[PDB]
Amino acid sequence: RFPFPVGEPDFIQGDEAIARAAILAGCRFYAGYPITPASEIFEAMALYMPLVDGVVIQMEDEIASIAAAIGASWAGAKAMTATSGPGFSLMQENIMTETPVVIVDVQDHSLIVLSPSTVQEAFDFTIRAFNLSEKYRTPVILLTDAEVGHMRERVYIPNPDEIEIINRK
Repeated sequence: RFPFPVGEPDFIQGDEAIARAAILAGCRFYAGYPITPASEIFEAMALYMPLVDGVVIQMEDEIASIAAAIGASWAGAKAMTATSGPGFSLMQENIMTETPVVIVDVQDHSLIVLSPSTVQEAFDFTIRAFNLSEKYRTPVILLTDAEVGHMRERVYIPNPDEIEIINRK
């Protein structure tokens, strides 16, 4: 079923952990532009999404990528987008409404925010971020950096049946 190994350990980087988690969590829509070298997530999603009947939409403008993930979500998809540096602040106003979405930000509010510091946390916090956005019908921010994204660690990648997924009411 899945295009990457599951139900066993693998020695992977933080970005790859994010991608695998997002997909295992049921994400089928991703909108973004390359943000390499700061992140390798676009390319992993470009590879994996077609293999699970999901969608990667490529859009330079940060405003467009978030707006696209919002429309997909309202249309019933588990959706995410990824931005870097200044790009997050451009999304600030789009980010009420009660739309479930995960926004990966690389590098005063009342948003739910998870900030992984290890590869294991990049995995687990990504799953938790989808579960929270569905549970509370709201945007959840996964706040990461290029250091975490490129760290390598051996982590157990669970089988689907081992992972608790919450879906929106």
